[PDB]
Amino acid sequence: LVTKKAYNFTAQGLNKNNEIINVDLSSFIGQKYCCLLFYPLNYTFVCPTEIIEFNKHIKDFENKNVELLGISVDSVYSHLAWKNMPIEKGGIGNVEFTLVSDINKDISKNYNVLYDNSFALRGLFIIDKNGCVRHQTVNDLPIGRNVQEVLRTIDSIIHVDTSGEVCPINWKKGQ
Amino acid sequence: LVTKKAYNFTAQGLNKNNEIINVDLSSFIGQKYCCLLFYPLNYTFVCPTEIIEFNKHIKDFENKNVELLGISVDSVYSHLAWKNMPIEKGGIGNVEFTLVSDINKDISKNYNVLYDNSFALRGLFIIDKNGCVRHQTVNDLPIGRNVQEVLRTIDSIIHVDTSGEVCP
Repeated sequence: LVTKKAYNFTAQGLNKNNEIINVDLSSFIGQKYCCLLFYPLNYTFVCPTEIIEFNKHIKDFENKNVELLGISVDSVYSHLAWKNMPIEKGGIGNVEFTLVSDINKDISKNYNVLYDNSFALRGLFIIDKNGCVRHQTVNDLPIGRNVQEVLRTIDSIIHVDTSGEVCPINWKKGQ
Repeated sequence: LVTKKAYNFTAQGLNKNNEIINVDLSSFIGQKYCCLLFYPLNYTFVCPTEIIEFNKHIKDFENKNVELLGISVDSVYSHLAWKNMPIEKGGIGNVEFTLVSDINKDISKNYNVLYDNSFALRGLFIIDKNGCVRHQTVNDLPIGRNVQEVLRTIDSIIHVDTSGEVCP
């Protein structure tokens, strides 16, 4: 997937104002980077803590001109219920980014993260302003993502885009 | 590939004593975790510093019972030449882990990291002691990997194996 053109999905999403919107990946072309964050909502593997942590740092994504999109196979109702649920009860609160409903499973399939025709694995992708996939990580299902690591990854991609440098040497940065 | 059994391969490798050996991935099952570090040796994208940094942390991999395997499409000669090349000329030095030669491209193909049927992308996989793929990352070609991040990932996998905690 990395180096190739990202699968351009169209799906319903629930935005930061809890409005149902049509989310079209191609709308961000020439405008914004995207970070696609896939996750499961089954009780065995659900991880509200990682979503809460991404939301805590949402302005860091905004500062970097990155649209964060959470994606799962579950319905718009299911996402709204998760946002409305108390944190103490396993909820995520009213997070400030869009949650996308992959209800036909084609988004997870086309990002190679659909498990058993059932749910999305813990996948993460960074999409650049040309619509190209620039990073792919699939974490072990029980392990949440580290938002600081994701933001550093994004930083490196932005650096490549602005400088064209391959592998830059750390000590020499200044010079 | 994550959650599925790793593609087993048998390939030539150049070990830490610069001997050419047989590298059979299935030989580590029940014995050690493996970290498969794919990389390009292509002039445009070659990144010696990332290999050097992983080598500097080889005692951490050993302490975690992880076999680190560098994999590229290039010959054993190329790997030996790269090890012998001075650092200031783009060499990696005599690294203390095995470099595997994926000459026929089958390993890169089966791990979905072959670019333009030519060279390997910057893929990394962690395989557990049962031979299951537990983590997969593919970095942008111009961007080297961060070994400290890899080591934290391995720590998390080992913690799951020993504790069974979801989302600790």
